[PDB]
Amino acid sequence: FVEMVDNLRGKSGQGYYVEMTVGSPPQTLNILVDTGSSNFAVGAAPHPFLHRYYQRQLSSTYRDLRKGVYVPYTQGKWEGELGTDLVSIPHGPNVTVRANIAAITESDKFFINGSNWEGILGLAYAEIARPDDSLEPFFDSLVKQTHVPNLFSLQLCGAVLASVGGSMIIGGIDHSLYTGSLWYTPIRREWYYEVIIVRVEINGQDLKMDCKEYNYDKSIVDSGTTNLRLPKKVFEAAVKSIKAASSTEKFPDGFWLGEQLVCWQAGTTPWNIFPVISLYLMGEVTNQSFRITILPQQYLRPVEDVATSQDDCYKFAISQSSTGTVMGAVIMEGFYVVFDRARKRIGFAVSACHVHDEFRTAAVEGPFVTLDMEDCGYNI
Ligand SMILES: C#CCOc1cnc(C(=O)Nc2cc(F)c(F)c([C@@]3(C)N=C(N)S[C@@]4(COC)C[C@H]43)c2)cn1
Repeated sequence: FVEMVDNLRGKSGQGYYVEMTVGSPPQTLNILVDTGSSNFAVGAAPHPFLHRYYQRQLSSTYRDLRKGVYVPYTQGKWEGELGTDLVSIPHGPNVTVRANIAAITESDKFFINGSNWEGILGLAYAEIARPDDSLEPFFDSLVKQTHVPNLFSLQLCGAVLASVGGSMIIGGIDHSLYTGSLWYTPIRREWYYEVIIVRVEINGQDLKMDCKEYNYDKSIVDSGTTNLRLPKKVFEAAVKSIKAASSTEKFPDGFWLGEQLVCWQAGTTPWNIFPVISLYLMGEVTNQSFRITILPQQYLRPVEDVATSQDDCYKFAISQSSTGTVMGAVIMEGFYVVFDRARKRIGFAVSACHVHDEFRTAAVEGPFVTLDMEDCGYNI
C-alpha cells in the first residue's frame, strides 16, 4: 500500500485531509478525514474561506437526488443539496465509485478561515448519516461497488502553523506505520466507532471509578476531534489526579478548564511533571483487556498563532463532555489505528511517527485480566 503512505496533510488544530476527486472530468478537492460522522459533504459555492468548491454544472456524471439536508452541530452548521457523482481518491485505491455527495450551499462556523480543506469525509456508519440511515456513506459505497477490503487504517502524525501529516490506508494495513503488535477492541455498535473503556490510570494510578462512568453515554474514536473529551464526572476525577501528579508547578483553574493557555520559555516545557494517561480497552476475549498509554506531548498541545506572546504556549486538550468520551487526535496521534469494519473491531499499535522524548514513549500492552467489562457499557 506504498502509494497511500503520506497521503494526509493538515495544519495543527485544523484537521487531517486527503485529496479526492469528484465528477467527470475530475474536480480535485481536499477533504477532512472524519471517523466521527457519516456524510460526504463538500463546499459547492464560493464561500470566501474556500480554495475551491464542487461545481456540479461541470460534471456530466452528476445526478440530483432532489432533496436537501440541514446539519446543525453544537456550535456550527451546514445545509446542502444531495446528489450522486463519481468519486476517487488519487492516493488511494485505483477505483472510482458512485457516492452520495452533499453539496454544501450554506454554512455557519463550519469552514476554517485559513484551512486548506473544502469538505468532510464521514467514515462512520449509516445509523448517524443525515438525513437518515438510507443515505449510504462513502465507505459503504466503496466496498459495495469494488473489491476493496472492508477496512481502513489511520496514522495521524502530529507536528506560522506547523504542518501535520499521516497516512490513510484504504482496504488494508501497512506494517511500516507501526511497531509491536496490534491489539483489538470490539466495535460495540456500528454507528459511531463506539468502544468500551474498562480502566483508566494516571501514571499507573487507577482512578477507581465505576467504569460505566468512562463510557457515559458512549466512547468513540474520532479523527475529526482534536481533544480527548471525557464525561464530566470522569474529567473532574482525571484533572484532580493530573493536578496532583504535576503539583511541583501550579497553574490557574482556567488552564485546566481550557479557558486560558500556559506558556514557558522556548525549550523549557516541563514534560516530566505531567503524567502519562492509560486507557484500558475491552479486549477480544472474555475477561481480557489491553492498555494504550499517551504522553503529555499528546494532551498538552502547542498553540502557534499567539501573536501577543513570544514564548511556547500550550492548550490543555483534555476536556469535559456531555456526549461521552471522544478519543480524538490527542489519542490517535500516538497510535496506528485500524478500523477493521469486516470484523467489527478497532486495532491499536504504537505509531512509528508518534511524538515522544528520551524517557517515556506511547505504548500498547496486553493482555491484562479485567473482570465485568460488559458492565462498563452504558445502556439507557
Ligand atoms: C490537526 C489536528 C488535530 O485534529 C483535528 C481534528 N479535527 C479537526 C476539525 O476541525 N474537525 C471538525 C471540524 C468541523 F467544522 C466539524 F464540523 C467537524 C465534525 C463534522 N466532525 C466531528 N468529528 S466533531 C463535530 C460534531 O460531531 C459530529 C463538529 C462535527 C469536525 C481539527 N483538528
